[PDB]
Amino acid sequence: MEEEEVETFAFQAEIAQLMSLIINTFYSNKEIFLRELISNSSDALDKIRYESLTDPSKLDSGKELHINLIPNKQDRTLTIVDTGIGMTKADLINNLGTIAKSGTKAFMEALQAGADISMIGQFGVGFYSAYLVAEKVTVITKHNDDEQYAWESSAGGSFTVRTDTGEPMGRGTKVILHLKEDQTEYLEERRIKEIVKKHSQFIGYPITLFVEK
Ligand SMILES: Cc1cc(C)c2cc1C(=O)NCCCNC(=O)CCSc1cc-2nc(N)n1
Repeated sequence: MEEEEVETFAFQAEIAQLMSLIINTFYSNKEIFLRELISNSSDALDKIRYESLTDPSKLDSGKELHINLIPNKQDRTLTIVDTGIGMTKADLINNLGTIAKSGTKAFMEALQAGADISMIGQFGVGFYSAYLVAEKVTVITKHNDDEQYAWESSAGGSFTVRTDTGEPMGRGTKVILHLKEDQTEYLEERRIKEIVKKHSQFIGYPITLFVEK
């Protein structure tokens, strides 16, 4: 019998409250979740690109800088993969739930005052827009300085971190969105193309879309 170690964490209370606002409030422009995730991937790709200017050995783990979009109707998942800088275990725990960075409180309060969801990325909490369309999010990441980890949350105030048992990545991050039953439009080629063309036209890395037969 295989034994796997899991670490469970509570979201920092303001992040939990922001997540509750995103999950329990209707917002009309939900499609921006994809812009936010592609933006995070592009930022991660910039970090490894700029670091590689003085240290080419940082690309030993992979020299291609790109993004893949993978919908899967059977699993009801939309996956965004990049070959960006990735996150170490510390980065993952620090940035994906235990610390409310400046932006979290300001945006949470802006949403409580009736603001739209559109500017979420400006407040540095764009990742959490995944919860407009997903009931569960899994983040797989690999940084040069560490092992491959899997973060996962179905909201409800908690998340888990474990060393990943899935397919290997040389370096980068994979965000797997387990879509809500009424948000399956985001598995459609036409809808994904619409959103990429509307919101991510100027992304400086190539995006490959895998279209299901
Ligand atoms: C909340 C959050 C969630 C994810 C999944 C990423 C970044 C952040 C974030 O706001 N980090 C704030 C810190 C700045 N971002 C980084 O340093 C990138 C680490 S790699 C990376 C990180 C993320 N997503 C991808 N695709 N690659």
